[PDB]
Amino acid sequence: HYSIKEAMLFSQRIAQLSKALWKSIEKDWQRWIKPFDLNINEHHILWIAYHFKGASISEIAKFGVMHVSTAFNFSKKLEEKGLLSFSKKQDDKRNTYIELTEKGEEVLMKLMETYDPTKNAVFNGALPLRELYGKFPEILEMMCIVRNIYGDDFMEIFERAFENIKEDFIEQDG
Amino acid sequence: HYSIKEAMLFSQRIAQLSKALWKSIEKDWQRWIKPFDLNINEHHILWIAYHFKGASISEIAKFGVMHVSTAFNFSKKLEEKGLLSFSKKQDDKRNTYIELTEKGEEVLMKLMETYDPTKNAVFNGALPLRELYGKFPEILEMMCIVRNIYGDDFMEIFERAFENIKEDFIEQDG
Amino acid sequence: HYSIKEAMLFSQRIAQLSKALWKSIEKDWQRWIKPFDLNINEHHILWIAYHFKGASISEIAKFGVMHVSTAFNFSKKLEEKGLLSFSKKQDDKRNTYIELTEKGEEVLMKLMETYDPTKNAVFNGALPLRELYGKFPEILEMMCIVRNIYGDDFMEIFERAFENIKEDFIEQDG
Amino acid sequence: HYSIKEAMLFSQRIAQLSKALWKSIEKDWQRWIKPFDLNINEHHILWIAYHFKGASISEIAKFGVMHVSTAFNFSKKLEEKGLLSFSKKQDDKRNTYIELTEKGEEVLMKLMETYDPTKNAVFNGALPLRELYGKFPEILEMMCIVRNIYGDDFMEIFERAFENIKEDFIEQDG
Repeated sequence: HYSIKEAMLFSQRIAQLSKALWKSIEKDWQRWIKPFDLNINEHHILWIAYHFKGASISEIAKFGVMHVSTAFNFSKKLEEKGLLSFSKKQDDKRNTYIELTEKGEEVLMKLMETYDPTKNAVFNGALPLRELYGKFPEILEMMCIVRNIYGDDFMEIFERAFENIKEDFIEQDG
Repeated sequence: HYSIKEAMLFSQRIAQLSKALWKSIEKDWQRWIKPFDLNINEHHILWIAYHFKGASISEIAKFGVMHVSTAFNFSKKLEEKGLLSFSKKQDDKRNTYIELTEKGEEVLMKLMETYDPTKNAVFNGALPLRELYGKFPEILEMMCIVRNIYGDDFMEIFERAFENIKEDFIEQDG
Repeated sequence: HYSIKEAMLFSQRIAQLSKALWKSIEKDWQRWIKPFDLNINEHHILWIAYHFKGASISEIAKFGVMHVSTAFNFSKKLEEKGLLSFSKKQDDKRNTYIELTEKGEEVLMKLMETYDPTKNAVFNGALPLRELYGKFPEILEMMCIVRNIYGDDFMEIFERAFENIKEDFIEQDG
Repeated sequence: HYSIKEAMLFSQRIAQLSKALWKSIEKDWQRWIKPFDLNINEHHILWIAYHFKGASISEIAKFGVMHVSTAFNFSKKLEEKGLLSFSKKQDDKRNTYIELTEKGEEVLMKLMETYDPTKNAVFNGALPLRELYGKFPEILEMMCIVRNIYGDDFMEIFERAFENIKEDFIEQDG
């Protein structure tokens, strides 16, 4: 009931649009986090550690869209800075668990003190759509596919990010 | 008139959603193109060469969301396969121009003969939204930001991709 | 799992938005059809008769969002003009069926010769959203609810309207 | 730059969709308000009176999508019930102003005690889209046209309706 043509059209559409979105976010994300000598995957774990305090590196991998192997290496380089701590559970656990540090939290805070959304590209690009809608675009069409792929357990990172950001101290002036 | 809080919420929203979209497309794109020993940026140039027959590597970079330096190296490794050809313009041109080859076109065709949209993730993930809308999601909210960033000249790749795909031979059976 | 508050908010939202949409379409629809001394429900039947050539007044009621009683009276006043014809089926049929006339078709055509979308309000109001999307808004969110209510058989009027309009003679110049 | 064909397609699309939306809301709105012997335009004024305490009948007409003449007659039949009160301003005012009564407020409250969103059609029809989006559809595409027509001053009724509904007593149990 579905044409291969309309499929290829869809795929070429979203593949070009997704690469434009990640590559532009990469540039603004890296410039924001490079003054602390970190990469986007390491920072992802540092924010995942704030939003979920104690999580297996396997969960860090799922929420981080990383390989388990990849998340291990960056988490270990993060402990070796003191920005993160490691824990092992009782009984019999193969899993290795992860928490943040006061040095790690403070690094996130001084990054928050330097958050200029003006410099970020997608922010300015979404200012037109915000003025017509009254609020930032909620891109529900995209959000539906991602849940329908990664799972509802993956999507819960948005909820906990929002609620923790809602109860947040000293973002900037005021 | 805009809260820094609603900005951070937006940024964390789209940054998590964009990374999920590119990483899942990467895996399905690479598996599709790896039987020919190519990467996603090289294939991008091979499709850009079909949709725009003669283009500067600088335009290949803009449409490809690549650095000019990066597009040069992959285009040169593509000529050294015979999948692509190079040209230089008259008068005085610093620019180096690019065309496809019959070997390069045929490689795209045998990849088209192996296009199973079932294996691609975002395809199956968009089947729910297609049934409710009658047709594949057009994600216009995203498409507006990207144009408002990369430029209308960048966006013309979708038009020429659609029209060339509409006039396409032997995708699969029928 | 659902708040009565978010329900009331939704209802007050769509009830105010729907009344604004119908009342503004009423004014532009009536001004367009009043030079022929017809109402919006009568014209609806005249277009339903073009898109579905022979239909029961009960189907005219479903597609017309009219009562069966209401559709009868207007269809009868339409036959008594010669803009429409009536038929009765074989065997044993309670139903009364309906077709268009050459006088009725020509009335639709001279209305088509007078279609100025500039005067229609929603047209100009949708010009902003069309420029950002490249094409007229497809309001899929609304279209999903209506199908989920009236039925898929009701929705088929859009398909046959589009395809018949695609194969249409002398709309205006060219 | 715009086809008359794509215009007619758009108009037939939204005209059929808007009539389906108003007619279905009419039936559920009237059944909800008929036990108090009121019509949808009268109830509209009674809610406009709650959301804007003292407003000219001309503003009631704009927010109510009514004629000034029509809003006068229903407001006068509302005062003659004691559900509403009238006032005249100082200096020199042609305008006649309007406020609610305790009898009028209590009528709205006992209607709120009888609000079953299950019986309302569009509510159940929007339950599918809510489950995929996590929240009720916000139909921003429609909301943009209406603002681009009726004006931003008209749209402020949604803001004051939301904020007043957010600070509301005894909707139902809890």
